[PDB]
Amino acid sequence: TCPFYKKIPGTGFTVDAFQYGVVEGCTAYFLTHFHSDHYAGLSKHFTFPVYCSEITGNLLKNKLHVQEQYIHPLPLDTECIVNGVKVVLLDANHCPGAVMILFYLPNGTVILHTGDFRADPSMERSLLADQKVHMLYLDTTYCSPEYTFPSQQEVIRFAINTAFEAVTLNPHALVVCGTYSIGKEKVFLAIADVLGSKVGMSQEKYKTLQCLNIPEINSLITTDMCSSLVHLLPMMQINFKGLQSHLKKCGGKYNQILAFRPTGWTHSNKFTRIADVIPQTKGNISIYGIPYSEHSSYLEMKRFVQWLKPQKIIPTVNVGTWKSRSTMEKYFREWKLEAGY
Ligand code: NI
Repeated sequence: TCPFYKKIPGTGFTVDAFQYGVVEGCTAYFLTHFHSDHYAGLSKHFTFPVYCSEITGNLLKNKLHVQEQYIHPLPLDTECIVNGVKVVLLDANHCPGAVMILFYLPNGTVILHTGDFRADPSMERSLLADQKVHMLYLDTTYCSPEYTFPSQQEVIRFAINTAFEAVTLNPHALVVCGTYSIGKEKVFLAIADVLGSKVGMSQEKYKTLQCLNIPEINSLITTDMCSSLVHLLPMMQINFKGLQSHLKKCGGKYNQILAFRPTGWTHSNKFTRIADVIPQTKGNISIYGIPYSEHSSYLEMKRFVQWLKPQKIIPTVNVGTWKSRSTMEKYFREWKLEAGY
């Protein structure tokens, strides 16, 4: 059964609610982004209206084969009427195609659902500037002060400099990058660009990337692994055994691998600055874990919420334990007393 924090009161609407069968009273199902925990349930057999971005729509059609007649793509930054209710989709600064949804309820209440997001000061100059929000449904993935990490720009600077230095010292090194979902494409794109290479990958991953409206993509990726010195592999293969095995397949072209495992936050962020990061090494294989986040840090989250000044907050992440729920409620009250709303 569909939980409360996925229902939008006073509408026929749900958000990221595809794993509960037919939801009673739902006339339109919104999908914030193409991550599996959120789309869980959609397929070619789905026959209700799905509302989403253009990019999410391309992924639904080509990867899950949802029929075209039930996909309703909406433009961003544009007031749209759905089943008699005004809605707006806004860029979430998460993975490609990810949105926040603003709902203007018939009774005058305004609701913002962030989906998954990485809060940024640029959001303070979207269509959010213009008006009040009564209820915020918030991505609280990293809602505690221990969760610190660098900007995406600093992380990419570290990865480009690391890869360019290695391959210039050794022209016979291969670079490998792990993936298991969409998002974080800047990691492997920026490395390939500095090295003058296309990125090589499986047919299944190439298909996924071709749905993402990235400019000049045909110039950046390929399924011809032999032509490429930056390869993508599933994230489960980013270990010494999986990498050894991959190097065997490359026909004596390479004599070293440098690999990257983009993660979220890890507890080494407590102690070690991005500049000071070192790899794990065995023989001619080295593996870097790099903290490239597509979710708000605690400080980014706090800034956003203190700017927006919502009347009520409903968390959408870490909701399963009493200790998590209590911790989150404490921080929301500090933020409110500090800022005066
Ligand atoms: Ni996500």
